[PDB]
Amino acid sequence: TPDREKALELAVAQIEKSYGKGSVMRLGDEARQPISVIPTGSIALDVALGIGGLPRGRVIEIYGPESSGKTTVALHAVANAQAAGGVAAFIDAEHALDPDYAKKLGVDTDSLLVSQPDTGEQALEIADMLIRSGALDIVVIDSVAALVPRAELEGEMGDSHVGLQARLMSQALRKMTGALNNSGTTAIFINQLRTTGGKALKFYASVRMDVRRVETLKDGTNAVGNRTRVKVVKNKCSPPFKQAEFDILYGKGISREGSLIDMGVDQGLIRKSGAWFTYEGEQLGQGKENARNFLVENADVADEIEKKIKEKLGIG
Repeated sequence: TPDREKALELAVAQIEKSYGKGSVMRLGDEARQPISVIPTGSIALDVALGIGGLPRGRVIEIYGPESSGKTTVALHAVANAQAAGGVAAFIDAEHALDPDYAKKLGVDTDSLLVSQPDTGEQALEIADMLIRSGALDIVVIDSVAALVPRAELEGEMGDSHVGLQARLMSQALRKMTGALNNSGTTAIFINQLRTTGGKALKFYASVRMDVRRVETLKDGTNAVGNRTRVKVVKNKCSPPFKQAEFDILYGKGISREGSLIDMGVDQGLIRKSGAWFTYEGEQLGQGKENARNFLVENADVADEIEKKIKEKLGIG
């Protein structure tokens, strides 16, 4: 009990020294809060991440099946990065971006940098060049799987295809990783399930986020969107394995308002009087949709609830 606590503290400090802060953690530890972070769009996810959003100057992975919300989550990071006066870049190998959708989430698409690269390496080379500017806050790569190597695209079969894309990622990441730390830019790599250089990205990433749809939500017989679930399977900035749920509405994106209520009830700041959402003596709405909508029209209290949740947990 007494002599052990000493050897353990020391052991942990040596580790923390030799390999960097967050190399070891107790899953009950509180997070050390950084100066700035990139909010994700959902307070529930931001809480689950510990530091109130995505880390800066780090590699991030967001993965899941097609149309899980990964991209939606990624674009929300992009919007918030811009909202705070940052500059954003989107390296696109899928050609699937919907800017009108992006726009409604909050993205300043007019001022969003976009490259549609010829090759996997060009994709990463370009990313690198922007990262080394120091003028970017966030860069998103859509996606890991589409980063096909020149040789494969040029028709050569000499390597066979065995490991050339994975080797490409590995190299690029090493080179890229130091660049991000100096610049303070965040690299989001989007990745699918069933990818190619994920073996490399898995270890360089400071945060890996497993995203998927849970249930379809609706008014009656018409699909408004999806309850989305994210597990932070890897986190080097705060205790990992935390998960959060939030709502994505088609054509609207993540319901900030929905996450505010869900976390409100969870934290006891919001009370239920049987389907009746209370806040500090005043009523928000009957059922979740009226609570959600009340907070839209009344963005005053929605900011107070958000502030109130953060303060109560030590976030932001």
